[PDB]
Amino acid sequence: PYTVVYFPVRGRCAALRMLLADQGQSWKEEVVTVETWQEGSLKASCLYGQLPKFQDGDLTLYQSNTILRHLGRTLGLYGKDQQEAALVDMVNDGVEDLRCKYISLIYTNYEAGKDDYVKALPGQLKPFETLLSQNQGGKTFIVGDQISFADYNLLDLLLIHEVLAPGCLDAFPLLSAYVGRLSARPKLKAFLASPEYVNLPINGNGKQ
Amino acid sequence: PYTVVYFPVRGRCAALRMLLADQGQSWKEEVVTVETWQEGSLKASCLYGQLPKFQDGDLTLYQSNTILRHLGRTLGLYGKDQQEAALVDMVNDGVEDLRCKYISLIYTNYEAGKDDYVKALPGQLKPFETLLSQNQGGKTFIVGDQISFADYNLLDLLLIHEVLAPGCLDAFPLLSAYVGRLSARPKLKAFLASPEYVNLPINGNGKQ
Ligand SMILES: N[C@@H](CCC(=O)N[C@@H](CS)C(=O)NCC(=O)O)C(=O)O
Ligand SMILES: N[C@@H](CCC(=O)N[C@@H](CS)C(=O)NCC(=O)O)C(=O)O
Repeated sequence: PYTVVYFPVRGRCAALRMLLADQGQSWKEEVVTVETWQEGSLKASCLYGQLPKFQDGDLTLYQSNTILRHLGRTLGLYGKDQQEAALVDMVNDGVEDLRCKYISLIYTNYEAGKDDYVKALPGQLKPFETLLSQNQGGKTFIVGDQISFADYNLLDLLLIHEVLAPGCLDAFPLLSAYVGRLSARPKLKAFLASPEYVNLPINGNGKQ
Repeated sequence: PYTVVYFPVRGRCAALRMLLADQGQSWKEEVVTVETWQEGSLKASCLYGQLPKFQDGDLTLYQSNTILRHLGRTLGLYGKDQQEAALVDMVNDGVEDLRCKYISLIYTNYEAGKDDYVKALPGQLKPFETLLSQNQGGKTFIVGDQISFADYNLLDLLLIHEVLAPGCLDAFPLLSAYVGRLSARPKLKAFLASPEYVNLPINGNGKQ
């Protein structure tokens, strides 16, 4: 089946977990403590010396976006055709870009850079609002009329930014509605309310 | 047909260009000067306010990796099956990770951070050598026995690092052979020797 090896944080596994849960998939969580990580052996065996590590049967994957694309490809959450698959990629790459900036802030200069980051946020979120406006008036998903792996990734990005900058989505009616809508999907809603998700910190350094 | 809108640099378009050329595809280059960029209108119309911008018929794409995956998907350079597609993704994500560090060095702190970056290089390259060692002894491609978009992306990464740190591939027989082998592919070889490629700077700030 599936197994996700990660530290006890939502971080880069939040989206793939939301995906798995919403899609009714079963998976095993192999929690890696800082102690175990610092020992060195596990890290050494990781392709790029990092987590998450994912296992689908005997297929071992690394890279959160690889895991997302894999599940998307195998679970049919990658568009209806090639054009949509490309658009799904375009959205995900955008999410990744902002996620990297977020991570940089959180771990590199939260205190000094938070204000600047927040002033810049609107411009970083606008693209997704625009994508939504061009897709059935933002009444469905980020791309096409079926959910994709990019949706879960974008939803997580939006959720964590809501924590970082409460109200940041107020200026974006489509994104706000979108978040409320996806969060309301039965299985996802249940997962987001579970201790499994709720009792895990967003990041590893206690900042958010 | 195809059209790539970018600044007159290899940068993030080098891999997709190598791909297009090696695959015998025809494409139009729409060069964007710093003057034109600074005007503001073009940037404003770009989804994430950045280039490259790519056009395939009336399909407009943004994000270099999206373009790479799109061409890979439509040109059959994305693995033979889902398992390979995932591995191809894992390689590309790794390449992207190192490319971001490279770009950060080049534009953020070349002078002060070059030495540290270079000492760290071996550890950053090892994963690709390992991937090669696990795939037909590195006699073929990065994943499987057919070329993928990740190959062009990895090749570019290796080529630019050779310029940054001459000899960095000496400790890696598989990567070295791999570079020599792919660079020898007829169409690619011709492209790499063309003014189109040769007379374009690797980066926009003149560093490399
Ligand atoms: N590009 C990778 C990044 C992975 C990453 O940054 N992993 C961090 C935690 S989220 C890690 O393993 N840190 C431990 C280390 O680098 O030693 C991905 O998307 O999975
Ligand atoms: N994640 C994007 C990054 C694009 C990017 O960084 N573009 C730069 C040049 S390589 C740019 O457009 N700079 C101009 C600007 O940001 O205003 C991609 O992979 O295409």
